Amino acid sequence: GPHMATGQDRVVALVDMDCFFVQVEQRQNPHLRNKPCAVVQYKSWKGGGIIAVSYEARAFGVTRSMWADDAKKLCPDLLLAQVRESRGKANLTKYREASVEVMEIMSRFAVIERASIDEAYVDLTSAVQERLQKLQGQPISADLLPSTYIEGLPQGPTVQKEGMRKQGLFQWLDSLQIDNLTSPDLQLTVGAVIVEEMRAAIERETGFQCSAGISHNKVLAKLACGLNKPNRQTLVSHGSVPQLFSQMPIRKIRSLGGKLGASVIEILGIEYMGELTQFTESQLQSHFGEKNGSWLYAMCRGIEHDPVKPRQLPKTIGCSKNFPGKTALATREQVQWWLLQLAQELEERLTKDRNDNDRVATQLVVSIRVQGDKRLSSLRRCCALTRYDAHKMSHDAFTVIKNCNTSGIQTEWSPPLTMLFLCATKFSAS
DNA sequence: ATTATGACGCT
DNA sequence: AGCGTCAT
Ligand SMILES: Nc1ncnc2c1ncn2[C@H]1C[C@H](O)[C@@H](COP(=O)(O)OP(=O)(O)OP(=O)(O)O)O1
Ligand SMILES: [Ca+2]
Ligand code: NA
Repeated sequence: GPHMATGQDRVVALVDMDCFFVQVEQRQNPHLRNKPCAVVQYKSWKGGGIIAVSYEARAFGVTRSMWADDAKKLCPDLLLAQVRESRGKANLTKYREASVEVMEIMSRFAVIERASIDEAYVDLTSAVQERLQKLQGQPISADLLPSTYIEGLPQGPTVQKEGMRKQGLFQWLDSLQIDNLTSPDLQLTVGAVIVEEMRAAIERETGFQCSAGISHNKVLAKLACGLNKPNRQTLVSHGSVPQLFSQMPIRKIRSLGGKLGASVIEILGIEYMGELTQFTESQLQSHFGEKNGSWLYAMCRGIEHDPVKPRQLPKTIGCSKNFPGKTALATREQVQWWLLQLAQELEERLTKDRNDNDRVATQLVVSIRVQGDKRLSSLRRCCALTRYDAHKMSHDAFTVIKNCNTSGIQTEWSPPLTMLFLCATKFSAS
């Protein structure tokens, strides 16, 4: 009853760029705009691997992970942009730099949590309170929400997409209590008005379009964001949760896409998020552990407490390369040359990072994969990172891995290595 | 022969 | 510390 928390204490948004690497390439090369197009890395092996796909190309069935030669079978006029290659490896600098452009804009509106190269969570609780004071009980016009969907509406007693959207928006606004400054639904709505403003500023200042979700926590905001992509934003209210979750496959909720979600399904014999409500908190803790159990019990009711962490910069800076099949590194000289290639890219990114962000990394993590292991990483060792110098870092990386060499011969490397990875971590202010 | 990242939980 | 999970 009156003591039952409803998880309506915050307004949180998740903003995610549409087909991000594709938009970066389309901005740069206008010939790619408004066309079926994809971004690919490498090219020699089956035309390159696809990492991003424009919405026009998705209509033909083109997807991430697909080889470009295969994508062309579905979409013969597919256009391609290639990721930059430097020092013999893919270099993602252009996209990291485009990401900073977007993140700096978002940061004008509120504190953000950088969730990936093209996604940030925003805690808007404070900004909403403020805007509510300016409004002074004044109603919110649909004109302030020109790209917003209200999940679950319209409902109750036109056949076009935009007409539906407006009908739902109208029902939502018609029902709002604008007189109550602490109404969660009102707070969400003001949140959405602010996100429209953030999304317009992003598009104006960078050319990039995005989608967004607005709800009371990160998981719902993330789920909401995906409901109406591209170039749209979706509000998911606390009230919309029972119907939304009633047919929502468990794997769709962030963190349940893998083995834990599979076990929730198998152990409990259910399919949808809403079905979770029938288990006690202790039942769920008994199957999935204390932390997961509590999290599930609240989450299936639309409640989650994970904070938007104040962090705009990545916590680690890493460089990795696979050496598949026949290309696996089998000689000491090969291993040393590639460690250097990786180490040079890392030095370049670290030096830039130190000048930009007033910090220095203090630990170097080195990770390899050996031919045969099903696991992505086979071994991980750390050493001190005391100077930003590529030759030193590559020398140290070798030292910590060289005893992995099974070969009795000095010059040979066995088993051959199928992945090398260098990562700078443990930053300190400077 | 997906590849290149990046955050966080467990012991 | 080193490994695993989950994500983009
Ligand atoms: N598995 C991956 N391997 C390499 N790069 C990836 C991978 N997944 C995503 N990326 C890169 C390319 C994407 O443009 C960018 C953002 O990813 P993501 O948000 O999942 O898709 P997207 O932005 O391309 O399309 P969407 O409009 O569906 O969000 O990160
Ligand atoms: Ca995206
Ligand atoms: Na994303």
